[PDB]
Amino acid sequence: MRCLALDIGGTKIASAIVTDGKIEQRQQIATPQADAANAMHDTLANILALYAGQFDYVAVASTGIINHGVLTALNPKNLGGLAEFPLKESIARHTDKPIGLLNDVQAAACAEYKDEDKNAVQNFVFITVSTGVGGGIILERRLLTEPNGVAGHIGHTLADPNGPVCGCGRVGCVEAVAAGRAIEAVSSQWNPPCTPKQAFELFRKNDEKATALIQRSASAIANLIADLVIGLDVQKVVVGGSVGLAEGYLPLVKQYLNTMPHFYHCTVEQARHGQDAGLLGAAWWVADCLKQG
Amino acid sequence: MRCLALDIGGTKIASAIVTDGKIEQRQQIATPQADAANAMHDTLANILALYAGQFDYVAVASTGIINHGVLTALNPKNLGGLAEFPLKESIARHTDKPIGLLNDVQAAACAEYKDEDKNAVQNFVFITVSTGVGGGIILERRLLTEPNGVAGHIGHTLADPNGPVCGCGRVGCVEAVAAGRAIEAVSSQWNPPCTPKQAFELFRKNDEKATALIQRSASAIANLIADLVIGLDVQKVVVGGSVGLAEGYLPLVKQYLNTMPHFYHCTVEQARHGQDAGLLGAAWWVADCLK
Ligand SMILES: [Zn+2]
Ligand SMILES: [Zn+2]
Repeated sequence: MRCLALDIGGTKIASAIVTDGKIEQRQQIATPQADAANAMHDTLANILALYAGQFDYVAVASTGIINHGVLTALNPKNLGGLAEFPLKESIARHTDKPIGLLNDVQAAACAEYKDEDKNAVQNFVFITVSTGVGGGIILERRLLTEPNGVAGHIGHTLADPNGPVCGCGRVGCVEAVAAGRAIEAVSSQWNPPCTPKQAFELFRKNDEKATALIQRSASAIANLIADLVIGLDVQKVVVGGSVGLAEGYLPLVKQYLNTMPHFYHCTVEQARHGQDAGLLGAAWWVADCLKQG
Repeated sequence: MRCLALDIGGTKIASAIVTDGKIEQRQQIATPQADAANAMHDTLANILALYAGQFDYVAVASTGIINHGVLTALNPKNLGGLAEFPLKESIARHTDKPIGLLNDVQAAACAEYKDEDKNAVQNFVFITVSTGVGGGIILERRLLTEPNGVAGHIGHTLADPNGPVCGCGRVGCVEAVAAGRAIEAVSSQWNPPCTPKQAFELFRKNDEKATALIQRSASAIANLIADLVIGLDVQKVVVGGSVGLAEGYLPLVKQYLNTMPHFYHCTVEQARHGQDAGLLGAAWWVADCLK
């Protein structure tokens, strides 16, 4: 089975043929910015032409939210000229093979899940802690995507009803307490200012103020994990992203989780897939859909 | 098909034959307390005899948690002598038919979902706000139960990291700020003491202190609903229970929810099934599983 996988990001569009989880014929180009909507139709025409006859199906990971084949977002302006872009329709102009679309965190979730023992692990959550907090949720071995592609936006679940206002407008989201943006909102105000990277370095040197800031983030992620375990019977959580993978961070998350009653505990491990997670995860998911009907 | 439906509670065991969603031969007995574990094997044998040959399958709703046919709980001591009771095995002694088990809030969820237009509503949550807070979660038209029957315990998701300690041991659960037990933990300390029922009465008379207490509960339920909408793409939430159905409560929940950004919104409405929700929901779910 030959998959044309596309990974459409904020800056780069990666494309490849994926066969048996193996990547070939890589290309990377800039995500259209000038006349973005018009330009994207051209780009997609170009990509599908370049790979003509090379694929049995198309799988597309994209930042934002996929709502019935259309690119959208909680705040649509974060996508600029691609807000409400008719992604599946534009690709279908150029091929009659099946086309599956998911968002980039859902694709990364699938990349990490494909290597699991599916008999042992059927309820699985990927959390990325980066500039923001994103998630992808797999229950009974199947990714949650219906009906409108929003499932997995667990960065926007409540962390503290007295916490800061989130970028989305809700008071106290996980993302407003735990994300890199949230760490930098505090560390940038220090005298002198520090980046999140510098805050982590001080944390590893036992600076008490920097430690408090990292603990604020890690404890919020621990409480999200506990919610997922008790609300959904999640069995395993994998954590990635620049903050999620920072040295010392996941051990702190797991320390907070383990202080809670035993029925909130689950397997928590670091993400193992890198740049190609979107291509591989999207390819795995669409094939899974097709195999299942 | 003909369903023998059992609803096993902390005080009463109800049984009945359910066919085409209609109940026949409703019977109700006391939940065993003396020598409870031994006694329950007898009770179940008695019930299976009374309805012998009248059912194609058995469906059992129970308080607590169903883990691979065993009756359990987050704190199994809350079940007394029925902790870790081998429920499915005990019933299977007396019949060869299929047996499905789910917990009582999950069954209530299915009772409310059964009447929905399932083309339009596939992601559905039932929340009961009573002495505690419980839930049942349906996604893509199917109830969540795997692997260990815990899914839906959303009363133990976080409401406030600086809130009270929950009965389960976690700090700040929805249940520890929103449930009737949490309302009473505050109203019982008033001078003079008040019950939640009296707190609600004062709330409806614009007593500011009682209003703050009821608002604390409703706001926590609203934030739970928002978490489910944004985390799971839930389309409808139905709220029941003595607190949930109290006059003026759900309007207050919907008022807090509607003040959040619109992408947290969904349909929120009162529970419409009563005492038979466990029997009817369990019968519907097991039939749905049988397909
Ligand atoms: Zn938010
Ligand atoms: Zn709790």
